[PDB]
Amino acid sequence: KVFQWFGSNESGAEFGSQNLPGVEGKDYIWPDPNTIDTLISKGMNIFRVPFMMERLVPNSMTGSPDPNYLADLIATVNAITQKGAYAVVDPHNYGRYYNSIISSPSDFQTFWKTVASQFASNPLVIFDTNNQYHDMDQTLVLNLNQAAIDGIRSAGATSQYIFVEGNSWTGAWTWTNVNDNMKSLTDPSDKIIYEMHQFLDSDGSGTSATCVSSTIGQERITSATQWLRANGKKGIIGEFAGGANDVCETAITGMLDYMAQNTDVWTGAIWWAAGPWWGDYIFSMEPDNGIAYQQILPILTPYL
Ligand SMILES: OC[C@H]1O[C@@H](O[C@H]2[C@H](O)[C@@H](O)[C@H](O[C@H]3[C@H](O)[C@@H](O)[C@H](O[C@H]4[C@H](O)[C@@H](O)[C@H](O[C@H]5[C@H](O)[C@@H](O)[C@H](O)O[C@@H]5CO)O[C@@H]4CO)O[C@@H]3CO)O[C@@H]2CO)[C@H](O)[C@@H](O)[C@@H]1O
Repeated sequence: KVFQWFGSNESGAEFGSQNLPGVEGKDYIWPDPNTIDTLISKGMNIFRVPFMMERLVPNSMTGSPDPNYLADLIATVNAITQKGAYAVVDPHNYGRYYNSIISSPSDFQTFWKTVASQFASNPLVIFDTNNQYHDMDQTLVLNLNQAAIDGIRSAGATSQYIFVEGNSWTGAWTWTNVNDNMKSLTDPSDKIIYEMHQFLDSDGSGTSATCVSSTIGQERITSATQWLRANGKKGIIGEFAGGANDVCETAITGMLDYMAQNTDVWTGAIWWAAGPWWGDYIFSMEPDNGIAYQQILPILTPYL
């Protein structure tokens, strides 16, 4: 394979986020192991699983898990790792809990000890401290990532990689402008990976199928690449997408071709997104009829 990791997000458990706790099968749904198997057979080896902190550990993040939501997270993780692929456990929470900024590193560390304890023996689990920190204090983002690492390792989960995320929605293109302080994170296992996201539409929000230009992806990750190299760090693109059109196709392959010549720092890339409730979503990687599964996956072949 070209990269250490190449795969897809498996979205759904974080859906309908305005309904807390919400109802499984009505507001949210978990990934389908059968279609995960199909993506595994195509050569993908990493699957990132968004979920809501409030659904896994309700009311207070220092409390006990919700049995039913945890049982389905466990089932999803095991469905991925039993085959030999990596499962990224992603509290898809934007640095916020019940829509308030998480300002207690100690509370966050307890949450992460609770979560890591469920997976501590599984070396194919990857812990992702939180999805897309944004519009919050830059020192707090550093300290939350460090508290997560401390909680994870305190649970005896020492074999696993930890994906840390930065401010500005962990964007690659904005990384050096705001996230330099993230270089000081420490891990006794030395398995920190800096997870950045990069979309290709004009404002980088990943909501339009139109890409700025055929080179916009490779352009948007060059300064992040040099930041990783200058600081002796490793990175991954944890979310990326583009529409099913010629300009985006070229932007996607140009970005991945650049990463492929910079694997001293880039460990790989994760598409946004697959999952069973995307329907006609412009970026759906869900077999067998998602638009990206049909029209984008053929151009990802050389990286599988
Ligand atoms: O039996 C069917 C069942 O359906 C229930 O209703 C479903 C409905 O069928 C679905 O269409 C709907 O799906 C929406 C989700 O609720 C919503 O959470 C999801 O949000 C997406 C968003 O569309 C997408 O843009 C977003 O990308 C953000 C990422 O999170 C960022 O990381 C990245 O930067 O890019 C974008 C930036 O915006 O992701 C979120 C998900 O994280 O959109 C779905 C529509 O595409 O779900 C309904 C349930 O909530 C019905 O209620 C039941 O009765 C019925 O049984």
